[PDB]
Amino acid sequence: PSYLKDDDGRSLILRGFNTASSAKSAPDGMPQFTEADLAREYADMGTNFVRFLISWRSVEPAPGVYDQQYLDRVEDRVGWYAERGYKVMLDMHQDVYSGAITAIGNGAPAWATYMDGLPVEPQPRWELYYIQPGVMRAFDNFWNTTGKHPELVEHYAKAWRAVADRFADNDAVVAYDLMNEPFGGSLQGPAFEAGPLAAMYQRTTDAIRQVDQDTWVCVAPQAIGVNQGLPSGLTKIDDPRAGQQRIAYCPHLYPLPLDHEGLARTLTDVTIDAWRANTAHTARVLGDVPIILGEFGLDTTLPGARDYIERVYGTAREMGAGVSYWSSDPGPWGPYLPDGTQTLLVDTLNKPYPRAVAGTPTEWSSTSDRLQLTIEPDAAITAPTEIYLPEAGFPGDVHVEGADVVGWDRQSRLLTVRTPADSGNVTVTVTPAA
Ligand SMILES: CN(C)c1ccc(C(=O)NC[C@H]2N[C@H](CO)[C@@H](O)[C@@H]2O)cc1
Ligand code: NA
Repeated sequence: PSYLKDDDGRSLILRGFNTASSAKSAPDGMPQFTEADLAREYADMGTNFVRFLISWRSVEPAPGVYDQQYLDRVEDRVGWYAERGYKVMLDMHQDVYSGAITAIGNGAPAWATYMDGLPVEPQPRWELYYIQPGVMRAFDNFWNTTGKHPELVEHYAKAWRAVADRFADNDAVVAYDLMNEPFGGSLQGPAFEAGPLAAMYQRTTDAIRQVDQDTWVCVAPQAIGVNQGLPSGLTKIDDPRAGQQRIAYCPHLYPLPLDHEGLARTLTDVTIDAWRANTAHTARVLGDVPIILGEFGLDTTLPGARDYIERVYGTAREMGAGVSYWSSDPGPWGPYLPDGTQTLLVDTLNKPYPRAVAGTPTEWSSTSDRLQLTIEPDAAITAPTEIYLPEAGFPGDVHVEGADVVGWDRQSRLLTVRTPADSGNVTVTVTPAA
């Protein structure tokens, strides 16, 4: 597997949440999420990553006019993450194109929404709005499948350029997820993904690279089908940056039976297997790129939920993938219920992990009171390997075999270690002090 890297050349293992669904329809475009909420998340789970929802409607409220005050608000939030050592992926988020389709959809500004008078009648489930005539036409106009709106993708790319211009020198921002859950309207499958989808990604990457050379550009397959374990027809995107390509692949995982026991468990288990095979293939097509599982999630009060969650994180670990759980929002899907009570997610996610490794992590494992990590060394890296250790399992000092302890911060829960770079692969084992 390939990894995103920090400025010290360390390989990043990314663990966190999508924050937050509540932003989708917020008038000011911000999630209902405070600095105190992040402090709680960090204290309870030691996360180091966020997929932070932004929106085109908030960036570009009028054609060619970008809202710098909105970007100020996003910058303020990124600051909260920066202060607690997080890396941030900005997600240009949409579901069902736009709020202007009827509160149901979100993403595009009203000026960018052309349903051409075609109907969008009320449906019993939100997902069904995707296939209503007016929504299908909004998407068809966006992709210029209709031939009537070539400007829309160009506007999209330049709104991204505006965002990248603001965040190019932000040390907490590591990735730009170019489009949440792409949907092709009347185009579906490889016709969509290798056609207008790939074309938009190339134009947007190119525009971003006018103002930002170093942030990872993250691309997704179409959501419908591929979310459920079908192959993607997405094709390679060219990164014009001088040096090595910085493109990453950011698919989602949503097995059909969950939308976890008996035949339903078997179906979900083979879905993961299929999803892994397909994800690995497309990551190869894109240039042996790093993988971020940008969304997965379920109602944690469902029987078998913990087994499913643990299986997904083990699979991500084996794949060398980042994870942003959908989502931090209050409710039984999330880490907290609305009254602040912890769900099953907190104890499940609160495990030791390597955050930033001085070399390529070839294999690792962790339990409540043990972490083991094997590193393929890189002599050029001078920064230590940085590891999260939860207090429940590590209430005092650490015992470390295979590395020298550089620092052990019992407040931030960050252990830093140093390993030789001239003795082949090194295995570090961390346990609680006697
Ligand atoms: C019919 N189409 C095109 C469709 C249907 C359903 C989803 C979906 O459930 N996606 C999973 C989650 N992703 C969003 C956030 O990106 C969440 O609201 C969904 O639960 C996607 C597309
Ligand atoms: Na950055």
